[PDB]
Amino acid sequence: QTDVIVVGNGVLGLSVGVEIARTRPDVRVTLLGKPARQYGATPAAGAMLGAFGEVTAHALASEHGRKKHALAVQAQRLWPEWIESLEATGTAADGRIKTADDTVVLLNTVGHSALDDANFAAVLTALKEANAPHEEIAVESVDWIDPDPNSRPLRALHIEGEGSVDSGILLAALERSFLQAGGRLHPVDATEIRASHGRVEGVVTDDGDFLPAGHVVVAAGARSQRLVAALPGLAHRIPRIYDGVGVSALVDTWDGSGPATVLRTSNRAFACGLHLVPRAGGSVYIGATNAVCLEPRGAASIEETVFLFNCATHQLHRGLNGSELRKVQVGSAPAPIDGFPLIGGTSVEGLWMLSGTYRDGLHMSPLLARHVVSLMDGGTGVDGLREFRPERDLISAWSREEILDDVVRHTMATGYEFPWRLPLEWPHMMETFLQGPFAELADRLSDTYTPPADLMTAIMFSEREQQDELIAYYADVHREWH
Amino acid sequence: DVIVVGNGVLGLSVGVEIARTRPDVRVTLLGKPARQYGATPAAGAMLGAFGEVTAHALASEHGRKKHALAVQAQRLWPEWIESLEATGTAADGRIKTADDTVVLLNTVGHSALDDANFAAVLTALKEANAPHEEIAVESVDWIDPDPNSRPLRALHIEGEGSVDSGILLAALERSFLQAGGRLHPVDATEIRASHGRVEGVVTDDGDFLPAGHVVVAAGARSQRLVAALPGLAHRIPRIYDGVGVSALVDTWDGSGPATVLRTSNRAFACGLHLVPRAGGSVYIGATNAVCLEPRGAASIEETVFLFNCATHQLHRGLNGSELRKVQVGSAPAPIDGFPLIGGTSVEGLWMLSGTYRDGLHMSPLLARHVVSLMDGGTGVDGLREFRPERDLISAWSREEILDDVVRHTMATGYEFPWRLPLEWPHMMETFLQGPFAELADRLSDTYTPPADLMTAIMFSEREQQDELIAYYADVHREWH
Amino acid sequence: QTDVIVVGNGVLGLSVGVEIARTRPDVRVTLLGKPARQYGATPAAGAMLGAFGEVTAHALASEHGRKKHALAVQAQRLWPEWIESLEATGTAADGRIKTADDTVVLLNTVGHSALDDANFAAVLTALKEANAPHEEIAVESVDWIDPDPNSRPLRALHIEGEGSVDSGILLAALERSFLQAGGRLHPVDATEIRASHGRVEGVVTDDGDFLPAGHVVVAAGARSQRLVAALPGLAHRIPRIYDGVGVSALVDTWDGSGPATVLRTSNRAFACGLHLVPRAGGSVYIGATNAVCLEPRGAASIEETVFLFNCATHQLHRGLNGSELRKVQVGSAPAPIDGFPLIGGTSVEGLWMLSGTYRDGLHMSPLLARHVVSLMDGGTGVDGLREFRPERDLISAWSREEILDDVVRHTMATGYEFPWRLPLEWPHMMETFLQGPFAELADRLSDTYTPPADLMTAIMFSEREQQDELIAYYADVHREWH
Amino acid sequence: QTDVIVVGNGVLGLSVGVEIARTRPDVRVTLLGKPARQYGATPAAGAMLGAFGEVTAHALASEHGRKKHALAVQAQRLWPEWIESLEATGTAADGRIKTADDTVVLLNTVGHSALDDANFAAVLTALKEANAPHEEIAVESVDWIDPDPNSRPLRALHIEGEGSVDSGILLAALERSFLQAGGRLHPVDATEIRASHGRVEGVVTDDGDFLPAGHVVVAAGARSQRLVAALPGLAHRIPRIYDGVGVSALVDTWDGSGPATVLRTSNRAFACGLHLVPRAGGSVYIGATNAVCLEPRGAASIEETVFLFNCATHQLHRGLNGSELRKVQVGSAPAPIDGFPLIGGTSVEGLWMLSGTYRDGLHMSPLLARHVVSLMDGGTGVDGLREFRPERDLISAWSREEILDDVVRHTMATGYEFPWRLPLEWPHMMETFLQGPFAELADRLSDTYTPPADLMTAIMFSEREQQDELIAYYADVHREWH
Ligand SMILES: Cc1cc2nc3c(=O)[nH]c(=O)nc-3n(C[C@H](O)[C@H](O)[C@H](O)COP(=O)(O)OP(=O)(O)OC[C@H]3O[C@@H](n4cnc5c(N)ncnc54)[C@H](O)[C@@H]3O)c2cc1C
Ligand SMILES: Cc1cc2nc3c(=O)[nH]c(=O)nc-3n(C[C@H](O)[C@H](O)[C@H](O)COP(=O)(O)OP(=O)(O)OC[C@H]3O[C@@H](n4cnc5c(N)ncnc54)[C@H](O)[C@@H]3O)c2cc1C
Repeated sequence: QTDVIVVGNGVLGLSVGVEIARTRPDVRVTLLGKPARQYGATPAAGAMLGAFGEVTAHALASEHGRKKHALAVQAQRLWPEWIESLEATGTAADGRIKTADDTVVLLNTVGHSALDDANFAAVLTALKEANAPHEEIAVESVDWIDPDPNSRPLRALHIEGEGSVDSGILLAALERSFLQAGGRLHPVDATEIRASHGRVEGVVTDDGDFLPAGHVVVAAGARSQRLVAALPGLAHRIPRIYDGVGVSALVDTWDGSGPATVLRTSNRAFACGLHLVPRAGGSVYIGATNAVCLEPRGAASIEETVFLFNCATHQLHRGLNGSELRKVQVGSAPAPIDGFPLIGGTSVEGLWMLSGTYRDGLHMSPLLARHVVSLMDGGTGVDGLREFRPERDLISAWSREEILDDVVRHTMATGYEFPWRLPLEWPHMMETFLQGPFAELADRLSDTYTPPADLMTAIMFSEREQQDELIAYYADVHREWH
Repeated sequence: DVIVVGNGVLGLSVGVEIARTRPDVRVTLLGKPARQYGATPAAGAMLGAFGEVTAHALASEHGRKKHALAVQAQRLWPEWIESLEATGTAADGRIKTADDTVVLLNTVGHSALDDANFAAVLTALKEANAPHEEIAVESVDWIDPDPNSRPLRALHIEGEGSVDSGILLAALERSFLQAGGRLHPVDATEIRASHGRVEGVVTDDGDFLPAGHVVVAAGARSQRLVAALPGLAHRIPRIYDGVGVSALVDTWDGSGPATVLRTSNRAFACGLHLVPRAGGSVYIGATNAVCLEPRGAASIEETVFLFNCATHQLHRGLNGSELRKVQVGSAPAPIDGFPLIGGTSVEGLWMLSGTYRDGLHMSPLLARHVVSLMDGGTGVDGLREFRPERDLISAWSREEILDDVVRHTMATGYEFPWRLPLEWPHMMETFLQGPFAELADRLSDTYTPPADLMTAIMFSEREQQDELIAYYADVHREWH
Repeated sequence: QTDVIVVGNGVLGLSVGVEIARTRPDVRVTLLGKPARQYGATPAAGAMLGAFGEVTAHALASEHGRKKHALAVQAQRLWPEWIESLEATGTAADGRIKTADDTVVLLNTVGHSALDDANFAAVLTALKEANAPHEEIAVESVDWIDPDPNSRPLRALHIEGEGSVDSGILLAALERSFLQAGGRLHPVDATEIRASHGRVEGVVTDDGDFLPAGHVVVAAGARSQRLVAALPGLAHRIPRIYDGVGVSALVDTWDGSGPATVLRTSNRAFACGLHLVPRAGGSVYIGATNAVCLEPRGAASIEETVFLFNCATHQLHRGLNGSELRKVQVGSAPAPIDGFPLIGGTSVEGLWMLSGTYRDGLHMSPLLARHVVSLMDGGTGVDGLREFRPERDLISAWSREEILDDVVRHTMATGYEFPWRLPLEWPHMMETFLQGPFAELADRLSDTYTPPADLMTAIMFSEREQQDELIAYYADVHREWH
Repeated sequence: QTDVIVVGNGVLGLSVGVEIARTRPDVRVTLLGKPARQYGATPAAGAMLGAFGEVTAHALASEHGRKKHALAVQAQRLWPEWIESLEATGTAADGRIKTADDTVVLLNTVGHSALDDANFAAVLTALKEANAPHEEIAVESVDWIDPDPNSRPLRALHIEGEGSVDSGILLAALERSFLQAGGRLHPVDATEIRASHGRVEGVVTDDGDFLPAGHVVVAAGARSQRLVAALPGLAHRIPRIYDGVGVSALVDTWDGSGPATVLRTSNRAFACGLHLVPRAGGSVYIGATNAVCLEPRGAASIEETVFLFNCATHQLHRGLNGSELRKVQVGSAPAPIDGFPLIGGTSVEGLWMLSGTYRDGLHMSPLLARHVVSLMDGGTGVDGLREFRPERDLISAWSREEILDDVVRHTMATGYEFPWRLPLEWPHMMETFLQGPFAELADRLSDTYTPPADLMTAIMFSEREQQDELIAYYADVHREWH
């Protein structure tokens, strides 16, 4: 066959499906996945087209982080034409994909200085380096916000051409554009990829059927590694992906109003963030908690919903307090164990992977789609996506020392973001007594690999058995690659 | 031919008792499976009698009568449950979720409510010779509060428990069908009557159903439906929406308490409680807010307040537990604070509504009462004051209500709990008294809304206040 | 006699004493007052040489306020030579009057946006209009501060040539400079001013003695009016002066360190402010609460000490938490009932008044001294200080409406400055329910006069009898002047 | 006559001085110490005559603790006659020593359940076992208190015949009674005790003089050991006494009122406690913080004053917020390194010690005085005070394991007593991460001795040099006694 199967019906699967169908009208492109989209990140995303807004001091302090940021800047440049090309297969009545053009980043004191002050400076620096249109503005000039004075921002940063989409209208427009270009939707799940003599044959589905193909693209979010790793000798060659459980909410505003821009903070403790994405029809999206879980989870915790609502009502708009909760949304950000995406070719001919995009995969989608389509066509794709090839040794983007400083900082930030009220001696006490146990965990896990902070905290508070299983995993990966 | 309008616990309870007692007569029950604004699905629910006692309630004749009826209702529940589970099988689930209740006293609230109400509960238990014990907090199973939010006193009440409201509704429907009842899943738009007699009910699909008996148990919609009939607009007390929020939570470890865990009733009939459920679930409730217009969704504030209280005052483990569902229902909130139970001036027209925050518990007693009246009996003796066609009851002086509304307002602060400069509470007490006194005087020379409704009126639009002055004036004309 | 008696040994008394003795070597100048300085504002002041730092939006919005600011800029220009002239009468071991040259103004969210944001903008505006040397700086570049992250500043403003003095070393240097110029210190209190046929004869002291003079200058701070008002028909001709009771503290720092600049916020609720003034020898000054009292009070309340210490440890330096409290200081800022100073001549020949300087009298002292000395010598003194003649109808600088908005704003600010944690509906509730009672008090007090906000809140929470006595006072003043 | 010198003018010195002068008309008794009473615990104490009020679960669980409680009950029986005998040397105008007969113990949730709930139960148990007159009462029936509802007590306990004295009037009555019985007050400090051939010769004073005597009693509070340890080979034979630095305050109440009983909580984190002791003349005493310091400190920290005032205004009476602060008091509770007093004879003939009474020495004073005076006369004194002889190996009353559990519990209690507001996961996190570092400190300090919790926390947060000096001290004590 020259037949192509895309495994997964999130934004990444459908984006790659659309680019393949449009570029090869000769070939049959079939996309698998069910309308339920169980643990789907895409439906739970607002979503922000985050590039400059996603900048942290920590990210920009590694080579691997500066490459990710560069790819996000490149992805930003594709969004206007990509949206035009998707709305062109529909009519006015289908709804607009774009919900805002611009973003305001707010700096308030409801957080750690060591994250929020460092990250605001890093965002300003990255905007100036990339010659992006932006302005530091008076907080008084930010429309709509009505924070608690004790939670108010004292600095604000307007970013032009960094906006948001309605993730639901984007999915509808992707499906529509996929069908329009000759794509076929088969609403079942893949259970197994079949390959022999180093070549893909096709995909077994969960109804027992077998679909033949010479090209399989895996974009099954957090299930992508488990699916490819079953193939011979790949178990320790594809980096593990965990579930980044994220909570968000849809709220009908007291008066039907909403902001004209995205409103956000910089990224906060363990990739949690506060943002408000505008929506049509008197709705706003608020997000977003993040927690790496070693097993999948389909429901918000009490703590996640309380923290999200408390931050939005104090830091963005007190009017949200009396506003109607329409929906609490939960999705799994695919969380790669080495903190970097899995994009491109495998050692198996015709087998491609598009996954581990964590908290910015929706934003990257048009760039990642174009990259994989160029590779499949004999091209080189996008420069700088080379380090993120799916079949690799675990990347070490930071020293153990840098990560141990980060995990303690982020731990303390869970306190300052609450915000807590404690005796002034207690924070220094906890900083000192956290360092030892995290240093001991990092040394015990592996001599060579260190999990990034988001994952290290989940491991710190996991069962002894789960820690032991990870020591074994890290050891098997060292054997395979050294 | 009997038509019951409404498919809540009250409608179905009366439907079941009619169908079982008069196999001769044809009983049709209206209402849709969606149960829009339905209180019953959002209730835990507690079989609250002693737990529902407040100092304020026990200080009026009307309050002492309500409490006595709640004690009487408690005695019916064991046989009523047995009679409803008997029409089903093991796989249908158990209606009863706990036999006993623990009342906790903590400092996350106003002394003027929580301390007074705990004493009142203890007093009422001793007066009724009810089996109970003040116990050491250390001996309360399961709870794991924040030390700063922990209880220092606890009260075990035997034979005051809880039901799964969802399994009760399923068992009522099933028992109704089994006794010959007919479920027609549409809403009533209009009651038809002429020459002082009910003819039947127009449905929202355009149809007309004839009957010589109509029982209105449509919760918070009950008055709006009967008040359309000639000269009844100012003879049936208004019912508003007591919007209540609760939640279903899957516990971190699948565990749950063996008893109900609760505080006494708090600001504006809000309360904190945990009702056990089967299958590693717990129910937590319950906020209350009187709204002049219906509302079908929880506010952010309601969800945050409910979750914050449960995680700090009951169990910190609930913080990491999975939210399965946020529930919203309308407690039917009668403008004079008392239920609407019994006959009208229109022959064959009965009303069963305005049961606010205890209607589920009362349901078997209220059902038996209305069925006895329909059969030519006298029903239950002290339900007489609550006949639906009446002048607005005045159970409290204006002065008592103005003290209550200021106390409850201050309690919204202490229940948060707030942290403010120590001069600010006394400042707010002084500056709240004037505006509430001015509102009560402006509303009517004779009627005073109870606190729960007065705060909703205080913060409503000028037009909504003016419409209520007109309503109160028209009721004075009609009855004096 | 040509003899001069100065009644009062605060900065104003001693400053005028020094300027009289130096300008008229012919005349005998005697200065009364005890070393205890009971209710003395001067010893309790840090003190800041505030000009740009004292700017508020409210001040810059009136003609009266723009004049006060201009006088403060003029006073600033006198301080270098005035200090040189006072240190010249001493030796190396006497210590330095000047403790800092520069001031950093900090903006944090531990307060009302309606005061702190407006006042920070007003300071920046006034600096730019005057072309005064200043820089908005990164908070990270502010030396020494170590705030609680949740209480930290996000903006900072360096003002060159706006500094501080040790008020205690200034008093010692003024006494010494007074003696050096021929002055006589008589350490007793005046009980009575004696006058007949419209001329001063002298002063009865509290030891029973009588001192004759043809010139008496009253600079007795908050006691100044009570002393002159006892003279015939003057009870309702000299505006009342109340006690602005202010609390500050001297702290020995954990490590002997201190900041090189003044550190301050803009003025806050009811003229409270948060500041740290450097001192020699491992000490710092922290201030300063303000509360108008209708009766004098010589001791700090619990609330004042807790509020002062809580603000300094959270907003300036957590190290102050473990630092040793050396002294709690209480002084009476002389609070004139119409909000303007009492400077110059009376209807009684040879009777002068120098008082009602509230919260800036130390900074103004060299200008106010020179002004009164020029008037006594037949000159015109400083232009624009003529409006503040002590014998006057109560000035009305603000509409009743402006004052009622101010008092409600400042009342709400006591909450945000705490800072309080409240349900989000409660602040709007309190704003609404405060308006009525303050409007009712203003109407009941007088048809013509309105007390400024700082005094109105003290009257609101005073006894019924004290309110009634003020209605009578305001009525008697209307009779006297209309 | 034979010469006796008492070194120290606290309650213990003067109590022993009074009993010697009255009992031994043969001997000439001179008592040293200045009216300043530098670091004096006695002037800073309220003070409560604590017996049942001082009971904790920890105390009642050891033989040593049940003995201390029994001695406190015995001391209580002496107070009525002792007061009668001291007031008899004065007149009506000298003031009453006794300020209350009864005590109310309050239980609120502003603290750790593991201390406050356990201690309230232990007090109730001890009262019932002794058949002591007491009643658990309704909180509504407690006179005077007006707490913040969120900080209010939910249980209260009236104890009859457990009261309080004005420590200042007790000191004045002791001095007066000492003079009346033939005692001599020499207001200077001892610098050195002189001894040769194993016998005391006398005392060198800080004015250079030498006073001869055959009997010297050291009751210099926290200076007692430093003074005796200078004598040959005694540096490691007399257990070190550190400074239990305690802060209290005198407050003039808003309305001149006060409670008729002592109002207290049980003892809280590191022997801090909250109490109100009635005083004459519209004053109340509030206390009392406690912190073991390795060096003396004569001034309150900001933290201590804020914590004391915050607890009293919220938990006892909101009226104290607007009340006038008259005095912040600091004293050194003599804190023995092994947690037991130093009472009786040394290896040096005529050298006695009466010290290390920490937080209950004022209550014990008449019993301890009678004991030492009986020993000096050839008697046996009080049975069970013999084990507290000053020249001893450090006592080990508690396992290392018991102390490590206590220090973690008390550390957590500093949080709950604040009270803090934190995310709900944080307290369990802090409990886990505190255990290791305290266990590591205890192991490193000595193989044999473990400091009690109050001292262990001070050592944990001391300088490396101070920890090393204590390892050396503990090692030298092991050498000396094994
Ligand atoms: C959050 C919450 C918690 C509570 N907890 C408790 C508790 O623990 N214990 C307790 O005893 N009580 C509790 N209550 C109170 C109790 O739920 C109510 O008092 C009682 O259930 C009211 O019953 P009802 O049948 O009158 O009303 P509902 O349950 O509201 O039933 C009325 C029904 O009529 C239907 N309807 C409306 N209009 C029409 C129409 N035109 N035609 C046909 N049908 C119509 C509605 O859809 C609805 O299903 C609680 C209430 C709330 C809100
Ligand atoms: C804040 C606080 C509250 C307390 N509350 C209570 C309570 O309610 N009830 C209770 O029973 N106990 C209480 N105590 C404990 C009690 O105060 C002490 O146990 C007791 O006062 C110790 O008496 P003392 O005479 O040994 O020491 P101190 O009272 O310290 O007296 C020692 C004296 O010796 C002097 N001195 C020092 N060096 C020399 C020298 N070289 N020569 C001469 N004199 C010297 C000192 O200046 C001082 O005056 C409290 C303690 C504090 C600090």
